[PDB]
Amino acid sequence: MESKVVVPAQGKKITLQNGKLNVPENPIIPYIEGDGIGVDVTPAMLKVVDAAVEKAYKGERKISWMEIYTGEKSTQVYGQDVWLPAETLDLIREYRVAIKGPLTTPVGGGIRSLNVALRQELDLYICLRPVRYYQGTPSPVKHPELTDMVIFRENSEDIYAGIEWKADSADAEKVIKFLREEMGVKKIRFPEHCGIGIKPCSEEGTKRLVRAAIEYAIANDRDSVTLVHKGNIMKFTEGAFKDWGYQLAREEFGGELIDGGPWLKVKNPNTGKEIVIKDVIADAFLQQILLRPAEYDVIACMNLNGDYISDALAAQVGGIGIAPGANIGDECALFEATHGTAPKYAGQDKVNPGSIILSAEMMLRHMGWTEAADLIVKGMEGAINAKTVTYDFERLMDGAKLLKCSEFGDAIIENM
Amino acid sequence: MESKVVVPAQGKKITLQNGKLNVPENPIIPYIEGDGIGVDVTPAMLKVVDAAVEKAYKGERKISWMEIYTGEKSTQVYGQDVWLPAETLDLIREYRVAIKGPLTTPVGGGIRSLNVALRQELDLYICLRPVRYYQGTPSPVKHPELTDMVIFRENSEDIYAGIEWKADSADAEKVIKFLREEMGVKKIRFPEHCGIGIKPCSEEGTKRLVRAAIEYAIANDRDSVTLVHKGNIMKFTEGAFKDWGYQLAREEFGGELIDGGPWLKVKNPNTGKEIVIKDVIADAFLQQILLRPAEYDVIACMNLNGDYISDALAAQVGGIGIAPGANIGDECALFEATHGTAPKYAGQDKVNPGSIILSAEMMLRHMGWTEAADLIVKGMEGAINAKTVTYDFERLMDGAKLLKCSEFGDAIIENM
Ligand SMILES: [Mg+2]
Ligand SMILES: [Mg+2]
Repeated sequence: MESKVVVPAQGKKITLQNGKLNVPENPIIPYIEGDGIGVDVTPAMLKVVDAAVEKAYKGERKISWMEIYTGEKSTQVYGQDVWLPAETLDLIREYRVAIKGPLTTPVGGGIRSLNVALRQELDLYICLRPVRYYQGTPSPVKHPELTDMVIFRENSEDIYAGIEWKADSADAEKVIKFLREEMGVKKIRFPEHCGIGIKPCSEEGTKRLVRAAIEYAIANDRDSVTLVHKGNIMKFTEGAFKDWGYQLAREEFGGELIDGGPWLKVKNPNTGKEIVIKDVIADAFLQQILLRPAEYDVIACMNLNGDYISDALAAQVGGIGIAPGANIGDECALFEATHGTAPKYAGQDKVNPGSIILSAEMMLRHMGWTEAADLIVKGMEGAINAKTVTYDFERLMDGAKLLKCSEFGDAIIENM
Repeated sequence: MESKVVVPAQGKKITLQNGKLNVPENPIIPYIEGDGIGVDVTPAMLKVVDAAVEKAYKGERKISWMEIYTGEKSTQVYGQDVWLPAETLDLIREYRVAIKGPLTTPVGGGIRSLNVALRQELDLYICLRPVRYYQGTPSPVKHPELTDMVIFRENSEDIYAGIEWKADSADAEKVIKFLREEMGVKKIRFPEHCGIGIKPCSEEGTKRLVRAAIEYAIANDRDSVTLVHKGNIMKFTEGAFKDWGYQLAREEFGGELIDGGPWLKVKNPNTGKEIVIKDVIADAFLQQILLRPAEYDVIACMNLNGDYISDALAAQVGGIGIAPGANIGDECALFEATHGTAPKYAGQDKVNPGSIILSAEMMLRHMGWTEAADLIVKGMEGAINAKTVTYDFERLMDGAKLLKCSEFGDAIIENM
């Protein structure tokens, strides 16, 4: 079968030279519509982004959107069982920057998360999830405005590697035999009818993630980088991550001991600000983000903890449905709606397009088109403050004007 | 060296017959003082518990406390490097019910968590952490009163098994070689300078935990049991836990499909109430406890997720320092202060003894001395409502009378 992707007539491919993006005034940007409500949120995103771009650069710049496939629609386009075409992986890497709506993975076919598949296949080792409060957002906590963090979640290793064997399977038995007999393992409480999973954490995987986190704090003049881990129980994976992260701060960024330790100060080479590098045990951290959110800023953590932390933080600022996210690697980046596919509402034009729209904001910023990105943030802030919102917000507040998904995209534009 | 434990002259040992505790009117109860602030909170607990017992049973019953050791004090008593004497394990199992202050594990000697050691050595497979709101407690959320859950955290397996090898170690290389060469593993992103951890989840470990959770919901007429897991990524450990938990509900408790699934209804054989058995993915759950706390009740989950969930829930109800906890097995039980040792305040009589006191409440209830247990809850409720509290609470409120740790124990008694 031939590619069903149509490369835009007008439009030029973004290139990368010396680790820096070279973006034309007419970049071709691949986008995956997304399953379920992607059908509602993606069009709203396309419209909002084009407006921000038009408004910021007076027509001098324009994105040439190119639809690519993954998920249910992909099976619809490329046929039964083509959930993630090789061409989509090729195209994202080729065009450098892309965006996607939500995706779901089918059950019953032994297929692993398509979202994780994209991340791992493309080596997008940074899952970047910034979490801030938008004034006017109905929140479950008393002071959501104190929350302004940026999560750098390691995206290529940890238990997400997908290395595991089913209880009673011959492989699981093989692995357990090896562990008990050759490794001398005596700690498996119940070796029978036992599932086994492997959790890897490497020096290189950890340092490239933390390096990106510290560079981000420097580039954005943030106040601190917190290494979140459960190293007191998992000494060689989680504790190693913490150790390697502080070691990198010291080796590459001149981090030096604060008082008697364990924290370090890294001087911002551009503002002279001293960035604090510290660490918090993961369970305690889930308490600290609620109790002393003002003390945290950039967070660097492993894959699973980051999955939990980003979800917990989004919920607390009332942002469960408008949380932006990006998956960034050294050769390309994939921005994404971070919520689910909500099939019950799909096609109804009712869900909140705020998440994919703020992911588009991150995308534009990544492309260096910061004026367009600032217009989207400004639009999002005014629409929400205007209390002209979608049902998920409206139902939690008084005096709100209920808007459809499409209408909220307009409201964002009306507020740029 | 001879035991330094002194068995109480008066006092009788609790026995177990047919899985049911036989508690004398003069039970001997072992207690570990605890490191750091254990020095402050344990005496307050001893006094409060004796008062509740005296008041409820008019002198007919009385606990004969027996001090046993673990932690820093143990090295002080039994000598260098005796952090957890074998006799403490023997005594807890022998006397069936015990309580402990906080403990910390030394770093630099390759010693694993002493708290986890106790749990695993004694096969206390249930970590029971109930979380409710006490009116008057300063909380970070708007509606903490909506939170009333009971966490059944699996305590014997998961990554807590302590099976791992250090990056670059010969064993780690040995394990990785085996994985790639004999198991055909290709998913380790960076096989060099790579730490490896093993995560086991068995049918028997999962079912005994979930069985206890469902029996608790029945015995206490709770509304539902939620299986929390990240089975969409960890199919054979976390997904297996979810599958085995629903299977047990069906096989042993007559659970039957609700609507089209996946939830089940289990009829309370004593109240005829239908208990809902459902499940939520772990990251989403950390959002749900904040956003729709009223929809959750008894929670059954694996070791690590339970560590996170219990911490997150305690923080949200303003209970970070008064959260009770118990470690229960088939032959004995160990109740515990659930906070840290806070050495900076140790010996100052200033920290909140509420956690170990509410763990003592759970202890008394476990012994079937529910009247005494109800007196402690009543005392805790009146002291907190009276705004006569320790600094950790007082500093967060207006119009509070600041009390020392010892004085707050009195306030609890004054309110029984
Ligand atoms: Mg997630
Ligand atoms: Mg914990």
